[PDB]
Amino acid sequence: IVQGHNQVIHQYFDEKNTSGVLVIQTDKKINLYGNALSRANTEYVPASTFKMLNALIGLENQKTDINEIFKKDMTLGEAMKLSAVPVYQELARRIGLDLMQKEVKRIGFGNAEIGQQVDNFWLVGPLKVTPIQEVEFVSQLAHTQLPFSEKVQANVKNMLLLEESNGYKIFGKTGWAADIKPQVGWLTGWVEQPDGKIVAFALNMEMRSEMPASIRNELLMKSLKQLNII
Ligand SMILES: *C(=O)[C@@H]([C@@H]1NC(C(=O)O)=C(S[C@H]2CN[C@@H](C(=O)N(C)C)C2)[C@@H]1C)[C@@H](C)O
Repeated sequence: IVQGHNQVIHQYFDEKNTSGVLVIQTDKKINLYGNALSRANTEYVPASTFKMLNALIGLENQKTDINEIFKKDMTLGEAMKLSAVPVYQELARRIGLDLMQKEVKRIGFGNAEIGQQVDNFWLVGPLKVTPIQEVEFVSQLAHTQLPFSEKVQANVKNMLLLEESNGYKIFGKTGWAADIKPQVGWLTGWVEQPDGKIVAFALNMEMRSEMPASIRNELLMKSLKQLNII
């Protein structure tokens, strides 16, 4: 885990007047970029990035399936990108506290502590995770190396497609914990390059209420281009 060639990307974060880190994981190597590199090994609430693990747990334990319509009426996959209806809260209650805690410990996600409220522990605590831990988790998902069904991992990966450009596929999940102080913003995912190679990323930055949600994607894309990952 090493600071990368950071001269330019550091300035990208500086221009937004906030602190952020970008963690990049290729085969074996992790590199750190941004203007607040200590964030990479700092624990934060995962916020909506936990939807990835919620979905894996719910699908693996047959508490839902990819075709179920949650009463706008929505599937699990549509709810991955949009939060108009509380699908993942409902799924967490179906899973229940016992099974959720067992699965979170089996995966070893972050500090693996979910407390006693099964439907909000990922937003206000006590569950916390570092950006390095998030990039390792999503790298395992991208490579079908998590200890879940191969089909479940493929189904969750398919829910996470963000953009496709000139043969590159960008997968990922945003999160924003706006009700804690300081606010935390996430964009965690991976690039599938045209030849099949995977480069995983975790962007983590301090948010403020006036920022557009798209600031995370903007910083990510500019940085990935500067690093020649896309
Ligand atoms: C997950 O972190 C939350 C979910 N994700 C998300 C995002 O990453 O952009 C938004 S939070 C952010 C968007 N606008 C602000 C807002 O208050 N709402 C439109 C609700 C905050 C979205 C709510 C959530 C499921 O925890």
